[PDB]
Amino acid sequence: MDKIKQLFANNYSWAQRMKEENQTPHYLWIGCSDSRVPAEKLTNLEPGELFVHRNVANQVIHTDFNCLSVVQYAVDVLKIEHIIICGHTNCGGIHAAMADKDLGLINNWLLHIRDIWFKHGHLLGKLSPEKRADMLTKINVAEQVYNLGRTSIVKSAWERGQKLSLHGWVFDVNDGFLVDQGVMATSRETLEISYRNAIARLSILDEE
Amino acid sequence: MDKIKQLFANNYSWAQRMKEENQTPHYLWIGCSDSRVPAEKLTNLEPGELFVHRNVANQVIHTDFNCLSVVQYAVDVLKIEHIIICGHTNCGGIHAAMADKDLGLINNWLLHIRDIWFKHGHLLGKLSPEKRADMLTKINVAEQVYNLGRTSIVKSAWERGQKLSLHGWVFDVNDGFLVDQGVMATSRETLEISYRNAIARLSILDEE
Amino acid sequence: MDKIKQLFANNYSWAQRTPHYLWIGCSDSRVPAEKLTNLEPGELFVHRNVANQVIHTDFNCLSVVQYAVDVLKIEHIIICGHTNCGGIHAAMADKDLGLINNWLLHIRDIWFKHGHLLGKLSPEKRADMLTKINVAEQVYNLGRTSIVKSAWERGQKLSLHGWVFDVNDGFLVDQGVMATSRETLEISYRNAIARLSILDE
Amino acid sequence: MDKIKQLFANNYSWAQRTPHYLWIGCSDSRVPAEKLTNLEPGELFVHRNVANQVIHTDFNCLSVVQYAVDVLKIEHIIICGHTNCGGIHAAMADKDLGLINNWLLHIRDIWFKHGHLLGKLSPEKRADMLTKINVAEQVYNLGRTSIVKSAWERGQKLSLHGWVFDVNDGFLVDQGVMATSRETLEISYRNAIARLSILDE
Ligand SMILES: [Zn+2]
Ligand SMILES: [Zn+2]
Ligand SMILES: [Zn+2]
Ligand SMILES: [Zn+2]
Repeated sequence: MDKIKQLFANNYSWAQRMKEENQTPHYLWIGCSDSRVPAEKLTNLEPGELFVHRNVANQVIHTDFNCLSVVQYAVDVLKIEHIIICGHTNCGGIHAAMADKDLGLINNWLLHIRDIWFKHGHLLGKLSPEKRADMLTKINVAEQVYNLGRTSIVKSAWERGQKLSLHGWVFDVNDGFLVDQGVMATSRETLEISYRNAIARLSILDEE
Repeated sequence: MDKIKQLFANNYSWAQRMKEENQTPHYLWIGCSDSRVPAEKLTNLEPGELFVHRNVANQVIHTDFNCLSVVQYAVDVLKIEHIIICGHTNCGGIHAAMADKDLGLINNWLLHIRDIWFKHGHLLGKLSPEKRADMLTKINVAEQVYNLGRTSIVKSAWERGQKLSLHGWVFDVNDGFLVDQGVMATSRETLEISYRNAIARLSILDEE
Repeated sequence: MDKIKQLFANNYSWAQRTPHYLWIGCSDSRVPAEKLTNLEPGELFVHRNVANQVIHTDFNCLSVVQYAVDVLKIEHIIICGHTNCGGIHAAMADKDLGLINNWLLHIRDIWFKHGHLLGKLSPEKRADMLTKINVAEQVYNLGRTSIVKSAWERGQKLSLHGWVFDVNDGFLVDQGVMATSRETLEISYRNAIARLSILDE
Repeated sequence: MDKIKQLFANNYSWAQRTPHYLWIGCSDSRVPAEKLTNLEPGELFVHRNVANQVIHTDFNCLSVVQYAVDVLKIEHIIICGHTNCGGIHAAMADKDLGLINNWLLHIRDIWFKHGHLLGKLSPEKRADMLTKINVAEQVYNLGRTSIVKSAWERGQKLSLHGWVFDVNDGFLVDQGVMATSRETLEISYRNAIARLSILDE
């Protein structure tokens, strides 16, 4: 089929063109499989400085062997000092989590997002229906940071004095800016005050 | 810390610069977390046309919920027609699989590569030690295609008449070309003749 | 050694001297399901793990549910908790135990969910209250899997149960969440929590 | 219903009327480990799954091994196969069964590994030969996990066993792979396969 022939052609000419014209990783990036812009473009860094895992809806699920293997290898073997969870606006995973459809094996993966919805129902309830998905994309990032900070791998690193920070941002495609959701942890105590403040701030609604 | 401030700065100016100057996915790409060049650069395609999963040593393990969820969502929900496994030269995963070190949780993930080594030991044995890792990177791609073609998700798609092809390439950083290892499957019967021919071809060695 | 050498002797002298239920229990529990229920061998198809969990994304537990439901054609799935559960007590403590703590974070989330109720309770009875609440929550999880909802969708007969076995008196006690469809899952789950919230002196 | 309503009655009238081993068995098997070994309740810490597997990357089975080895401090791990195994027969057939076939591909790889041996054998005895070979291979897998090799490394006492329970005569039969260290794992694994390769008339 033509699409495969086109990759071979696109590849051959790209390599030829790069030649005509003319590394330790420092971050573990946990992003979404349906994110559109690659992390190296968005952050403008050189090849090799990101070690990358991508899964549906940028989740850190307590018992995933694939993501947890990557986090252990990055922290214990490669000695990386910053883990970043990046969500994004118009996320297909989040919309699929709020819809009522049965999609098969993938719905099982998305049930973790539905539990987060009910945790903040009284707030989201006194919000007009059409604004809820944007608030939930924000709250999901805050809860995944809270999850990463509770793993045995991260808590044990903090306990033995290893320097490690956790960050939770949203990539806003409408202006290309990364927006800080306010949960930033360098320890167990900072994880709690920071998580609690962020939710209280997120809970004062526009009177409209 | 400065590295985080530098991402914020790099992001703000990239977004400003893109503005100063100025989508259905078609492939599922299964590549390696330590690959250096992103798939969208290497293949020269526009944002959104690849749905992407990245794990250590580009594996399709029979029972991984993360990778299998992605493959089911791509095939059954998004209707993608081509799955590509891309290995690469100087792969850190493959070298870590051949070394004798205990690295922790990650070694468990790499035990699947060691089983492939023993399957082709008589060939690899009559090869000089220093050339074995390159032959194994090639043979791993051939065996992962063989694995993807045996999953319940792929065999059931073929059985119900859905068009789907599987490909196994190696990205050679030394010339930027993608090299076909010779296993290409559009059905169960083509998977077997093709896999068997490829191994027999890979087994005639340089007399030197 | 000795402990093993003995094992063979026991067996050697012991040798001289279609299942209808899928049972999901705890690796701790000491009385086998077969014993406390008094069933014939081969009647039960069995999975056991730490704190009797149905985690949304576990390939081991999910495979067993699909094989049971789709290939063997079983009509009842039972989740059984128990008092003095090691998994539960481990989840309420603050110790770090390694890889297993990750498996146990699912229980700690359930604790926060019912904090006001548990917080106007006496300290010495809170763990028993959590063991009861856990069972209610795992049945709620089993009823939300794609494998179980698809069987209901297509009209297959399947029922879900959540009980607590008390070692003290040996009696199974029904916790009140019982589902034969998605709507019965909601109503019984909600009624169950409200009853738990009426507290006695 | 009826089947359940009965279950409670049995239990209700039944109620009237530190573990030292980790046991990994098959979800099929019908005689509990506790019965065929004749041990006291609480002595065994139990995990059961389809075809008694130790897959390199299973979080459920690995969690249990770590909790058992690192927190409870158990010194023996036993893998038990059995004759007339449903998982094994399912792996040798060509049918598609759904999600479970993915779990079973690990057995089919083992079959190809010993094809010449099995190919100059009579068709009617090949499955029994594969059941024996599977047990040998899963012990070999358990002995290569990071959790088990790290315990050996640091000097902790731990032994691995691989047996086959024959329903016909009720006797456990040792398949010959027995490991107390990594070197004893290699030698006994190799000797075991060579014996299997001497065939009788
Ligand atoms: Zn997304
Ligand atoms: Zn690699
Ligand atoms: Zn328990
Ligand atoms: Zn069996």
